[PDB]
Amino acid sequence: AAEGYEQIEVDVVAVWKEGYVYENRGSTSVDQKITITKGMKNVNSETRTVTATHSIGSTISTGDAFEIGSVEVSYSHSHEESQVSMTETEVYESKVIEHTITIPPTSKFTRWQLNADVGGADIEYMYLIDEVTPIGGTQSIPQVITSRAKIIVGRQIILGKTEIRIKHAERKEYMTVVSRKSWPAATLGHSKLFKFVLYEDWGGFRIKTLNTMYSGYEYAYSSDQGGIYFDQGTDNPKQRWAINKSLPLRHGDVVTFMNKYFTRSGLCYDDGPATNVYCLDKREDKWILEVVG
Ligand SMILES: CCCCCCCCCCCCCCCCCC(=O)N[C@@H](COP(=O)(O)OCC[N+](C)(C)C)[C@H](C)O
Repeated sequence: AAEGYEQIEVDVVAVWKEGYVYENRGSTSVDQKITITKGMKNVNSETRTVTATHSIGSTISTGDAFEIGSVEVSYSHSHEESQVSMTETEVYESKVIEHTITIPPTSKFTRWQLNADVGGADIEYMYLIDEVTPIGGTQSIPQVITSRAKIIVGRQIILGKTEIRIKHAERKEYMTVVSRKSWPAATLGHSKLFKFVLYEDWGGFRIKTLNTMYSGYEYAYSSDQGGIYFDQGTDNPKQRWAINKSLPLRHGDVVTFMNKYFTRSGLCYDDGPATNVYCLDKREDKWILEVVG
């Protein structure tokens, strides 16, 4: 939808449910109260980005960040095929609806409830249909023909090609390359000139800097003392990292880089003497990946 994002339509799991049913076996109308809440359960409000609980085809894997642009369902009721679309402002809103009803004599009122599981997100009462039929008379069961959703996610980071920036989530600072002990060393900064390229091989992920002052020494790695420097490409697991998120990596992803040799140590911030980007034991700081325009 926005600069650096892509909208993808995808098939979603939608289901009807008898939301409310009142069987008026007696003569004259009887009144009861009923209230519903149309919208997504446990909406963050501070953000519309939803992390996945379960998959959505091949596009969305678990733990992936997406945004629901819309949800579209096609339903067949009483031999009458129609369809309803739910805009983005409707899914992330908690719309509360309340009202009493007077059911006709010797009749069964039915309010069918439609819900959606768009990658974990439980959109309750997407739609409803108030069907009323006499007691005994076979009512129509609404079926789902095609349930789909339009989701926004972030441009795909093509490994070994797309140039990105690796920002600290908490400090909102970019990871830069400075000199430390005559070697390229990682440290936080505000400069948006420090770009990187992510690779992946048998040994894990690699972080190739494009801004090394010592040419050739360009792959981020953890030393034995814990600090982060850049070295020439080798099969050394100290320059290999493990990302918590599943592939593919997209723009705006929030990830944690865990070293492959120092399996319990992860890429983090630590007020050091010369630099502040380290790879320390029992530490798993979050970093934001973002594509350059
Ligand atoms: C003239 C003489 C008159 C006397 C003659 C005798 C006739 C009497 C018989 C009348 C009985 C009618 C049947 C009773 C109505 C049942 C109501 C019902 O089934 N519906 C439920 C539907 O669940 P929810 O809407 O809560 O979904 C909640 C969904 N969540 C998971 C999001 C929370 C609700 C609670 O109400």
